[PDB]
Amino acid sequence: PSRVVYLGSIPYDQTEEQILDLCSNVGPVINLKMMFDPQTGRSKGYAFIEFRDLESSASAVRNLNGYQLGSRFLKCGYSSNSDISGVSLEHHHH
Repeated sequence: PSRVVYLGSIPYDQTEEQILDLCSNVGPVINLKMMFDPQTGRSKGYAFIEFRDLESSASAVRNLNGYQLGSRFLKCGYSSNSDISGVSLEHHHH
């Protein structure tokens, strides 16, 4: 486990604020990394979310995985990273 989770299969128009609001139902979020196209504002379909504690990140993996958001079923797993700084490395191997 990690306090950081990966969240994937996110509908592209969902904003950082909407993903933050979603994740808040799990627990407090201390960091959130997403990517958006500078011309369209559309995201790339994923986020890394760092929670305040491991109970919360466990709950994220259990309860955000399979969560229906719009027409999509989200995927959620633990990040291989213990902190938010290295997550870009991880994602560019997928």
